[PDB]
Amino acid sequence: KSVIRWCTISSPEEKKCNNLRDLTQQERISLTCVQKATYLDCIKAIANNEADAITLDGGQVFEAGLAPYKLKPIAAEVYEHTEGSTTSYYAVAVVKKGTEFTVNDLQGKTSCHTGLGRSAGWNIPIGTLLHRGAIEWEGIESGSVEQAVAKFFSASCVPGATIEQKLCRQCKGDPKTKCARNAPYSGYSGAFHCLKDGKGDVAFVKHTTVNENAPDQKDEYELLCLDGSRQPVDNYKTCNWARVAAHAVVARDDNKVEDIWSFLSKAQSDFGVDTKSDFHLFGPPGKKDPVLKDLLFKDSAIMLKRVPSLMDSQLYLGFEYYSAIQSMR
Ligand SMILES: [Fe+3]
Repeated sequence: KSVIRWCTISSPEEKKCNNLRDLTQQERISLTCVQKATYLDCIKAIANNEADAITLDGGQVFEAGLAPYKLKPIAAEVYEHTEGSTTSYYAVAVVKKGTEFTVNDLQGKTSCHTGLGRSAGWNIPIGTLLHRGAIEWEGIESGSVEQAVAKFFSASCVPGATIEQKLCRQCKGDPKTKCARNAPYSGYSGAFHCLKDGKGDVAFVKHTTVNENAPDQKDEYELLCLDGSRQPVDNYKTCNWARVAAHAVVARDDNKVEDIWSFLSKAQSDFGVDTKSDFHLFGPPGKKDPVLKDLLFKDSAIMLKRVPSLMDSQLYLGFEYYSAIQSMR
């Protein structure tokens, strides 16, 4: 009857979306999938009524909420929390055991990031190191944050970086695709593999990333904490760089939001973590090639929760994280 258009940003993603399309062809709200080059092309397409929805990291919810787009988060991913579940996660910095540098010794190291402008992979680590005085950046007029970061680290893999060569030097893949936002070393799992393969000394990822990727070998890794110590991977509640809002589905502020939520509400009922189907909407998490990870929704999401309609992107991210992204922008 009514169709919603999901906007995807990679070929494994479009494939996953088209599999869900085939499984919901008999539902009152059906699905079709369009694929774009980047999440930004998807924000443009949705604001242009060529697509209806996409899940975005908190840093990208920020951009989606800006004029001329003015898309709003309509549903948030929920992650497992010791006390039930939460719509937030922790940004951590993962290093290997037996290297011995602290957060104060990061100058000249190589680094692995989920993507330019993402919460855990960029906004939180780069924003924190500017605040601590480690990365010297004197405002946007002084040039880009990319330039300041490429001065700090000796080389990096930062998917989506465009000004600095050095920020794509450590990425794996074809020349044309190695530093793309859907490259091999992109996302939480991609940045973890960049560290595992020795292409970075530190990977800026989230609290579930080592479990999702090397659960057997997680004691070969540890976390770099803000107080200068190193703690085990499971000690992220006391060794994290920030708690950030969950990834969220964004949409135009118009009446299609109810069709999108009814579609999502039913799809996680049928294909959620307790599904009897072979199709999983969320993950499952576990070792597999990183380009197959966090497709449509993160592998670590366990449910979607409706966001109150009165929350826009600023209220969703919170005033403090919103002004932190505005000050690096
Ligand atoms: Fe994220």
